[PDB]
Amino acid sequence: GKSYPTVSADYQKAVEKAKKKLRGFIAEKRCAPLMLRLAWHSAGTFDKGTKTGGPFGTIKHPAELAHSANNGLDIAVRLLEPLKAEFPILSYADFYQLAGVVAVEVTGGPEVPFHPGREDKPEPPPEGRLPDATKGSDHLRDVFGKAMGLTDQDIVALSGGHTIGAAHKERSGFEGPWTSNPLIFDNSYFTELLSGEKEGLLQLPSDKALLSDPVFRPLVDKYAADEDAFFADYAEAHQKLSELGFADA
Ligand code: HEM
Ligand SMILES: [K+]
Repeated sequence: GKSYPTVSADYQKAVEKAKKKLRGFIAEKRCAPLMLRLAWHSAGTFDKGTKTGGPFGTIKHPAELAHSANNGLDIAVRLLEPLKAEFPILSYADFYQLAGVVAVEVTGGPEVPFHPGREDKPEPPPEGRLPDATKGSDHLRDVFGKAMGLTDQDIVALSGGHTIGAAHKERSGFEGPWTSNPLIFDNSYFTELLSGEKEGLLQLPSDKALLSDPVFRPLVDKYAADEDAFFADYAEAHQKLSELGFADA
């Protein structure tokens, strides 16, 4: 149910140019996972009943960066500031969601469709909307479904973003990568989740909760068996996530 706003031809030119520059910058800096987390934490605060939070540029504000769920994201913000300054016409909201999309692409992931026009909003959402890694399926549904309005399929597919990157004991407290190849976007997150724990690889309780839920589990299996199906449903879910509250909810 989206109606995307009209942006000027100069705005579109800058999107295109910024997308190319983000590719090169993110690849060189090795920060795709962090950029994906930044985009996801920007968007994931959306509350459908109040139309508050969501991907509207507010993650740049010191007050939002201070949320405990956002430890380490000040690094991402600082890393993007010089590049953003080359594209003064773009909203931060658009810029961060573009950086998220590019992060997925440059690590070998699906091409997530991108539409411009998010406006930067003045007020961050209240803290505490982002998911708790120590919790389980009910919690995931409260956050992704009751607040964000995404589906059970979306929950599982988006969890697969853990296919890139790592936790850090100085940020969340958890430590290490989910996969043996943490700068490669693939279905390995689901193959590891299924195989049991392997030395040196991380599983949050929230990841584990996918295995014992009756709706999540068949999706895990599908994605572990079929990376193409993972990529389709991942791209669908990331697009929806990046558009929460934008161009209609
Ligand atoms: C499902 C609930 C989720 C929970 C509870 C969760 C929790 C976490 C935690 C605790 C970390 C570690 C942060 C650190 O210590 O550095 C992390 C990292 C990450 N998360 Fe999530 N996450 C979830 C969903 C997602 C989603 C939906 C995405 C993207 C689609 C995502 C992408 C990432 C990425 C890319 C990293 C790694 C960042 C890096 O390498 O620096 N997560 N997540
Ligand atoms: K991987």
